Amino acid sequence: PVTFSPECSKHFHRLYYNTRECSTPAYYKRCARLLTRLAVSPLCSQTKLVIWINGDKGYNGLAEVGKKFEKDTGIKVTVEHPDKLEEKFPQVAATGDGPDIIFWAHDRFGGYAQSGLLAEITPAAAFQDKLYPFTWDAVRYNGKLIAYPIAVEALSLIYNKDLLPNPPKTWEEIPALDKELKAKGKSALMFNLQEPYFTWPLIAAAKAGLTFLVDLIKNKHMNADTDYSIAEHAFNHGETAMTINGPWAWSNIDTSAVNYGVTVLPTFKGQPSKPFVGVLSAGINAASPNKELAKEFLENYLLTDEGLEAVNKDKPLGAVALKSYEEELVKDPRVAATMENAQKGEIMPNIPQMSAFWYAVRTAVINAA
Ligand SMILES: OC[C@H]1O[C@H](O[C@H]2[C@H](O)[C@@H](O)[C@@H](O)O[C@@H]2CO)[C@H](O)[C@@H](O)[C@@H]1O
Repeated sequence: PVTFSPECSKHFHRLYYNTRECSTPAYYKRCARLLTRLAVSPLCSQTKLVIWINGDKGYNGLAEVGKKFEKDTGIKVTVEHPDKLEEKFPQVAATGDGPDIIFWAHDRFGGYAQSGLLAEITPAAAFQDKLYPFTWDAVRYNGKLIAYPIAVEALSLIYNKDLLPNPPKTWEEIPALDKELKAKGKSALMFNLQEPYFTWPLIAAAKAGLTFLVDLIKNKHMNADTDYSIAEHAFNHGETAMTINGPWAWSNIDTSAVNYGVTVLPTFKGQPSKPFVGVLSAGINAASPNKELAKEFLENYLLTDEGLEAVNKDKPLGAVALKSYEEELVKDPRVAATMENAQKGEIMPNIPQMSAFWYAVRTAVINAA
């Protein structure tokens, strides 16, 4: 099954009947030239959906869903994961270089929608009843829905059970636990310091929290240069007892054979760690020629139990926004911890200046080194 745009036939029949060069035998060579150029042009290629998703999510699982959508409709589906896609998209979507569907945490999506780059989505009232209502409220900008909520991500504390059978309950006791582990050739805690998404849970429980984090670097309990790749390698080789990450990382820990748990983030000054909750969402490019087709792949293929499961087997989503699948998924204790850290945190805003917010928080952490 291969589906083409209806305009390709229209252009092709108009090219034959309406052309003087196709009417008389003297000009049949021009007629063939013109028919050949149209035949190879993009308009007469098979209709495709391009999807952008971050390279740490289950794009391989998402693509199997796309191959089923192609088995049922002939609309090819191409999933890509270009780097820094949340910054390539606004530079590229007005022209014809953007995807038909973009996946990102709901917070970048306000800047896009204010710039007119996302189409307003049209779910039925019945379809919306299948998702948790606080997730629709996150993908709403100026009273308009601008994306489909996929998953609810929050950071969790992840600990190696062989090195720390009981994870700490407070941040303030991590120095003491580090001194013990360092004697065993280990360390207590590594996590990505280069992304403010990861430090904010501690800053938000602002002056004293960033201080404690700085006093952790200064007392040699952590390294200022530790980024995502450095922390995951240390944890997945059992060189550190705790890390801070989200559900996407569970896949790589299963293969390393670390006996790991997932639990609430430790408290600071007696209060819960308040991390930023992002709703992973699918937005439809306002420059897409197949907006309606993108609505059907998302409402009828992805956002069903089977579709979310095919993504989740690749890289776990954590807690999904679809109620039917979250009542099952939440029996898993890892997802329960994620839902606990989401409860005790705050959902991030989707203002257009959010990007500048993040720049400020990133730069304040780095320069505090
Ligand atoms: O670095 C700040 C960052 O925070 C959030 O991004 C997260 C994202 O939600 C997760 O999917 C993870 O995979 O990537 C980021 C952390 O490295 C915001 O959504 C994003 O706008 C912001 O840049």
